[PDB]
Amino acid sequence: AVLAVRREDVNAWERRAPLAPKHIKGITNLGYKVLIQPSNRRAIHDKDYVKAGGILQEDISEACLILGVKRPPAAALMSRKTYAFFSHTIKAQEANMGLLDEILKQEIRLIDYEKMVDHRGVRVVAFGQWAGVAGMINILHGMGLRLLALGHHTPFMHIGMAHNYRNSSQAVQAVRDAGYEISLGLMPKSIGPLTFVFTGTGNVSKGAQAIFNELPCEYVEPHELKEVSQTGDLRKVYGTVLSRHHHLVRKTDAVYDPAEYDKHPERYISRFNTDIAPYTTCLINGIYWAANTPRLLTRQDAQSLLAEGCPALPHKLVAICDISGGSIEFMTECTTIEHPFCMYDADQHIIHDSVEGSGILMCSIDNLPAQLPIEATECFGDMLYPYVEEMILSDATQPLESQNFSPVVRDAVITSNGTLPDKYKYIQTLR
Amino acid sequence: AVLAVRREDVNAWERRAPLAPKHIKGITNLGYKVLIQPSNRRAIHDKDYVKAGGILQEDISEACLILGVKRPPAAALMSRKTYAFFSHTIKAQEANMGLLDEILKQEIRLIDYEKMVDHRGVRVVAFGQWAGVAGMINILHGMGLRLLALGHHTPFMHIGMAHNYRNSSQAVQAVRDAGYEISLGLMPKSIGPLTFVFTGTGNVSKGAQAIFNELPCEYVEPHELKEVSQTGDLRKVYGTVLSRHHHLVRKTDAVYDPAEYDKHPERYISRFNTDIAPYTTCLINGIYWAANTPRLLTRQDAQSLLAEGCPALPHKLVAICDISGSIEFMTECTTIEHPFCMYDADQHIIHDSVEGSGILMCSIDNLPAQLPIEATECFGDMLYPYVEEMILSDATQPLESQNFSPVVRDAVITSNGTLPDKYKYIQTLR
Ligand SMILES: [Mg+2]
Repeated sequence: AVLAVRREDVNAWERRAPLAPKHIKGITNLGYKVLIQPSNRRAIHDKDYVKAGGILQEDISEACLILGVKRPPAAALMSRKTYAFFSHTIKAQEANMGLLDEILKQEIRLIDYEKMVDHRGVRVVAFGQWAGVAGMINILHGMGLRLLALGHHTPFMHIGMAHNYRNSSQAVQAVRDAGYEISLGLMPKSIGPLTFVFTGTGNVSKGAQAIFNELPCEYVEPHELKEVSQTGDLRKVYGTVLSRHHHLVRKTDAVYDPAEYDKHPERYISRFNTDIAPYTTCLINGIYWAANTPRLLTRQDAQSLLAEGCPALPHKLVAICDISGGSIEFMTECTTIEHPFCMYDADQHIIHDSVEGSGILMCSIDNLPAQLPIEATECFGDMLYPYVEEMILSDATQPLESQNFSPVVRDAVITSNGTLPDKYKYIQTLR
Repeated sequence: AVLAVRREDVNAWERRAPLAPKHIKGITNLGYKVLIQPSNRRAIHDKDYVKAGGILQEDISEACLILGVKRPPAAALMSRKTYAFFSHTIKAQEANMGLLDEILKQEIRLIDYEKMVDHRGVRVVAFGQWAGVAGMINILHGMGLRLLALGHHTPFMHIGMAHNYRNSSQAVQAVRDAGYEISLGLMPKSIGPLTFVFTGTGNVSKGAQAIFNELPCEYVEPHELKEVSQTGDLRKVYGTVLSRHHHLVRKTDAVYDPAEYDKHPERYISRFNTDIAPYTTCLINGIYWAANTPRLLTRQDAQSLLAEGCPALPHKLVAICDISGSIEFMTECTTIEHPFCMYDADQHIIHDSVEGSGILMCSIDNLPAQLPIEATECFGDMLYPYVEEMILSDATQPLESQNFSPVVRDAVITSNGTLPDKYKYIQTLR
């Protein structure tokens, strides 16, 4: 019963860990030995895990359970062990198919965080609200550069990228300082009031709203967005939270039924393109798109939206940041931490790593919580902590049926004893 | 006698102004009318100039003197006026030749800030130390990214670009906070102590040292860098200021004579490549290169410099930042948008990258634009005493009848319709 936290080596920006020092202290209190593989890449220093009771050691062959965040290289895999990380093999991705064979060859039991769900189907291990926190900092930083490219200096120029701040607290202070300048009237008058639209009910939307609340903000209802976009006070920023009933209407009767939409989303359409989009400066998209869910904006909608010293904006919509996705059809490509922003012009072509031109600024980062890795690590570790003890007690050599697993851990096992279970047998047929 | 401050439209990053509101208040106190062309690009808001006494007006045809920072577009030029900006036509630059003839056609008097000098030859109007302040913030930000690409999370990751901060004070707070983490021991042990070398005696070198003083720094002599580079405390950063006598020696006897080096720099060489460079993590170059001054580093010197969970640095030298020809292998310059480039052992430069085994290099032509408010106040303070004589000038009257000081007078490039004798060579140089 020995636990090891492996070093992340997927990419340079993976500074997170599956467990935080306070979680390691709890595991050592239960009587389990925890090995910590040294890593200069992790945002939490090795000395903090030593204080919690972990042992700094390169050789983690002693451990039967190896915890990581992202996929490990094939050569690093140790045979006859239990590994837990994000495999991204659920859709039989070719890149991770070379990894999957080594796990089967080494007779490794693999638990995937993404498959861990409760009885209602909600994932029980995730990074919480921090993707929204990081997304809001980035999009405010991107709007400063985009507005400067259009010729307007704004206080948003004084907000850096999310990864430029030690933690969310230091970023909050920077947001307040830029907000102070806005309340002082340092915004350019010709661009008009700025309106922020938040979509979704998940934790990422609340995290994005938390950063927004540090600005001089006033929340208005969606139907008021038309009014505020023209007569709003320039010493404030305006925000609105989009709910289902605000924009979803039936194709037949334009009626919204909460129970019917959840069971039958194919019968509904979205009025976001005409009711909200023309009066939106910045869209923060947190909607988790499901089967037959209507899209907020289409390529046809973008064509409608895209048409001396102090010029006005060419179009009201400046930027869109998705913090959770198919909701926006013309957002076909994703950005990275290194190149956070791209432009979608009226010619329906994407200019990557640019804030210039007449297009719409777009931001779509797949690993937003990596920009706030310390706070993301504690949040992830809090969710994973209750399931850790049953994972350490697992034995990679014994069959799955003899293991004392809960349904959350059991259904998440992709590989075990060299062979894929029935529920994941389909992977082999999918290339 | 009407003065106007034109709107900057050279590039998106030109947020500076030739005069600050506090300077406009003094000019209005003298009784002169000041027009302010509205500009969303300016870092200082239009209302602050209105408070100082300026008048917000798009049409500045009433003014006889138009002050800007950088070049205006040719179409915007108003005939029979006096303009003051950086023209960059003294060396007959191809790009600005189309501007220069247009100025001659409009019969405009052009004063160039860079040509304004004192009797000793020192420029009297400049942006001061702020280029060095911005350069130090950027290079610390670049070292965090470069070290992360090498596999090391560092507190330098928590320092942004200069243009991400409202002023130098907010940047100082971030540098202090990263310094706190260094003093707490959060730096990775495997990379070892970090050594910073500052060169030059100009104002920009002093500005970069000011940001460095906010870190947990210990200053050592340049020759001590060899010892500290191995046994230095990992909770401190180490810096040294390079003087002439430390690295400059004559070829024949290895002796340094201050008076002779100034008169005959060709007789001297620099051993910085062997005595200090191998033990330098980050080089901040502020030396102003002269005719026969020896080079600090050569391409062959770079070839000599370029050769499990906690890896060591591939080579001691990580980054070089130029804040001012001293370094030949720095053949290309970077921009604010793409601040860093890598010079590899293959002698090819990969721009906008912090990855690979090369040497990270940063060389921005307009560093003060990242701190435009403080750069505007410094530039305006130097220009303010010469402003009044420019307002009294008349573009239609001959240059010889104008009451100009020698500083302003020699800086007139175009005068009335034809270039003066001192600038006659420009047309023949094309
Ligand atoms: Mg970049």
